[PDB]
Amino acid sequence: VMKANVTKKTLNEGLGLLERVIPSRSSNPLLTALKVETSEGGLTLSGTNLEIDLSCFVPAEVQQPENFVVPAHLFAQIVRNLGGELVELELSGQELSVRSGGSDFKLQTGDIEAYPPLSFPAQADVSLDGGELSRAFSSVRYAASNEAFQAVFRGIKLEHHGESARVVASDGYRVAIRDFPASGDGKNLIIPARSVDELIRVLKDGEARFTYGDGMLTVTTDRVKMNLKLLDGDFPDYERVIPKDIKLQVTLPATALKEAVNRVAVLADKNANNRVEFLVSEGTLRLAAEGDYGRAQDTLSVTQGGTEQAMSLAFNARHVLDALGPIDGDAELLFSGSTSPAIFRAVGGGGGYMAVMVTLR
Amino acid sequence: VMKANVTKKTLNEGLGLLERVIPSRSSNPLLTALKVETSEGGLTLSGTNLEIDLSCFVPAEVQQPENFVVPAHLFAQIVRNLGGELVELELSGQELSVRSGGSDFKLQTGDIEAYPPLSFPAQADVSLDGGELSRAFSSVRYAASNEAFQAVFRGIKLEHHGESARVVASDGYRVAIRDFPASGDGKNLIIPARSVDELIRVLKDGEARFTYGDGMLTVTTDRVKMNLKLLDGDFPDYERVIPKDIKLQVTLPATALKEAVNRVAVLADKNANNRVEFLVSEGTLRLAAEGDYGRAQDTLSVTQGGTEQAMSLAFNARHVLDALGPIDGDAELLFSGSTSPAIFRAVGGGGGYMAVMVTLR
Repeated sequence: VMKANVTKKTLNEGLGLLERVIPSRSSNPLLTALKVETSEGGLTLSGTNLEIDLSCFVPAEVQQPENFVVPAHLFAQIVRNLGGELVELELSGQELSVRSGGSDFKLQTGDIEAYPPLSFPAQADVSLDGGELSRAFSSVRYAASNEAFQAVFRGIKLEHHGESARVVASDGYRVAIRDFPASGDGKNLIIPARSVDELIRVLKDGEARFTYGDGMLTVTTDRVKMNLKLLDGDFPDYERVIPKDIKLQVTLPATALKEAVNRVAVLADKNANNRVEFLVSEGTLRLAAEGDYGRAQDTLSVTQGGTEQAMSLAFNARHVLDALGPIDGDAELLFSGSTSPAIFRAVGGGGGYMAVMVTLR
Repeated sequence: VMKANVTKKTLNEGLGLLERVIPSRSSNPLLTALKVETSEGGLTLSGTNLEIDLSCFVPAEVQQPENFVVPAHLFAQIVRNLGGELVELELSGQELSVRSGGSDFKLQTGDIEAYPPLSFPAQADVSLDGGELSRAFSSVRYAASNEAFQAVFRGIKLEHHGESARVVASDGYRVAIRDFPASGDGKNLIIPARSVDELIRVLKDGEARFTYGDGMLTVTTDRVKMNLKLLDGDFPDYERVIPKDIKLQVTLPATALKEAVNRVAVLADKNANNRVEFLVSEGTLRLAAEGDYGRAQDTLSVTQGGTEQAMSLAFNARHVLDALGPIDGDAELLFSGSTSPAIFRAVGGGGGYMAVMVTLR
């Protein structure tokens, strides 16, 4: 019979990744299954949620390899709860045995013949660092909206520029951009935002390889392969909504600003777009909000420069916090005018991140 | 005008206790309010959820003391978010100012005149150690059920026995008991289980004083005063369901047993009472469960004694884990028969805790 010896730690890692993708509930009885393919070198764990496919390799010693399906979440739970560090798998008839020390678990297996063949192409069309790509994704993802009229804005654009690459998200008004190092000569892609979320969960430091397909992308890392759909169309010209006529620059500690926006926003009305006023004057930034319960003000010392010495602006506090999220150390706020867009970034644009914010009307 | 200076740490502690009791939403507009009473020595924070009343004293420096009401959760949230270590309160008209460092918050106060006078009687009728009482409560609370036919079983019985006291909870079948040290003699009481939960949240090491009332109890500690209802009726004779004829005793590590029951129970049927089979023989305990998805077994080494050398029983795994919760180190399991009740306790009954468990049909 088929028998495999595998490390619990490694099997846990793979199953943890797959259980977050595979649905726990479905009217399709096989959609909740994990497919396990065995060969000499180890186990390949795979599944789908119909928007992405995921495969993870787990090194193992296997005899008499055979493929099977089991309920993904139950199997992950059983393995997690096992006491020992080394796991024995055995497949006999329609029963998977999962053993470690005094523990002996049996799972009924499913209809492997009815589970779809999942194919992951390998051609290394582009290569970049997965950690760089993941942190870039995480820095811009908030700006994409599934509800935008333009379908393209529901995804994240990836651009290649030789020695570097860029990811961009937007709703047509706010924009988030992060530039990062790339081994870079590839094509522009638009990745669905929910697929970026899955990518973030699997990418680690080290090389990530892209294989281009027809309306799809395959991303391969150390041990993981993921299929995802790509959006059609050209991402819009976001450069046009980035302000270049800056009148006022304010520099201040990022953490103080985040904590000040957070605390003041509690008194903004439940829905007047979480309104927060920014008043720059005399080397200070005052934040103000007001609603039915009361009113809040917080005042911060800042360094200010430019052709205006004072400015009053209104922003969605939640969007402010979204935009500031990736900024650490000191923030630089660049204002084009009291009712026109602003840029938030780290000092000098260091790290490659930039947010464009619109004011409330 | 009224003005108070208070440490943020101490104000946070008091507000944290009150916000747990005061509802965050109600059709009664004042029920969600915190009452704040000021005097020279500090602030008294009070409120109600209609089942309990709670009052907490926070030391502060106050000028021109005056009372007011404010929304409890909003106020607690504003204070938590403050950046500095000192809070300044100021009351002018219907506006409470809350200030720390660069932060200045204004809250609209409510109709203090329409907030009920809450009264906390002081007569020290009995005195117990709050830490002992809290740990006893926590050891038996799980056994009480709000869904029991007999209203008395929805509460926790407190019994006085001179230098010792006892708390007991039950659903008429399972029983949890903890004996603990008591300072002098008192009245037997039945405390509603949800009020025990609130008491657990406020009790600390040190003295807790009881003031008896008509169908109610007031508990006073260093920090707080709490009013709660008491249940009427006679707590039933739980002694009669405690097995006296023990045939088999097994001793083993409580943590190993908890982890084994937990892992095996995953394969019990979604509702056959979380069935786990216990098989004792030849110095081992084997746990087994089985359902539609598969089957599980775990085996543990135990020490064993008594008139029977082997026994097979079935238990609700959830009730097993409830019963083992308070046991640290070695657990002693005492069986009266394959389908009659069992006792779970620490070695020798040490610590004063005992659980009585019924078997499944």
